[PDB]
Amino acid sequence: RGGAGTSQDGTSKNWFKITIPYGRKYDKAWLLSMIQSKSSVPFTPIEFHYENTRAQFFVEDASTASALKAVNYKILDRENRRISIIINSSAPPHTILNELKPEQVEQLKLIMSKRYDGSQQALDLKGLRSDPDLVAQNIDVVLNRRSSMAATLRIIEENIPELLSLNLSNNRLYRLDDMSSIVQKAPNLKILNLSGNELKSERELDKIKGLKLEELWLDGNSLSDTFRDQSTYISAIRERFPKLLRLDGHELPPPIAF
Repeated sequence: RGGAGTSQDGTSKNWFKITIPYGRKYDKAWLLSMIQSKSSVPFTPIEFHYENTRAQFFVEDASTASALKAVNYKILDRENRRISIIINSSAPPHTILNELKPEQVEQLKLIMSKRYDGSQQALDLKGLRSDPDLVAQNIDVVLNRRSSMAATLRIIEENIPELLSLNLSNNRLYRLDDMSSIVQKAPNLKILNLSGNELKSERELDKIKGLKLEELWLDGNSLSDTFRDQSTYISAIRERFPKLLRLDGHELPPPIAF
C-alpha cells in the first residue's frame, strides 16, 4: 500500500534525469562503473541512453539521484579531464514529453542566422517547413506548435535583442497564444507578418498586440472572408496596432490623431 511511491500520482515517487555532458566519449560500461565507485550509495540505471554526445539516465529514489550530484567532477578520465554530472528533477521514463532537445535547438539557431539579416534585421524566417538544410533531417520544427515557436523566440531574444522585422507567413499556424512573449523578446520589432498563414479569428492580434507595428501583413488567413469591406478590416485591425502604416501590400490611408 501507499508508503513511498505508488502508481497513484502525487506520491513519494519523484523522478529524475542524470544527463552526463560528454558521455558518449566513454564505455557505457566504464562510465557507469565509475559513476558508482564514487557514489555514496549503489543505484540502478533507468533507461540509459545516449543522445549525440551525451548519456543520460533516470532515477527514482530522491536519495539515490542526489548522491550522484556528489559524483560531480569526481571521476577523472583518460586525456585527464573531469567527468561532469548534471542532475535534474523530472518526469518518469520518457513521459509523453514534447519540445526540441538541446541539439536541434543549437541547430535551429543556424537556419535563422543564415536567415536573419543585419542590414535591416529582416528575419525572413518564412516558410520553415518547406525549407532545405533542415529539409531531410527529421527536423520537424513546426512553428505553429508552442514548443518550436518557443525556442524559436528564445533564440531571437537570446541573440537578436533588436529585431526589426519578422517575416513568418505561410507557416500553417493557428493559435497565436504561444508567441505571446515576443512583445518582450522582440521590442524594436517594428514590422511583422503572419501572412498566408491560418488565422481565422482576428481576435488573435489581441494576443501579440503589444507590438508598435509601423507596418504589418495578414492576408491569406481565414481572417479574410469574415469581414465587410477592406474598411472593416483596416478599421478593426488598426485598433490593436494604431500607428499602423501599411498592410498586406496595398496603400493604407494616413493616421488620425485628435
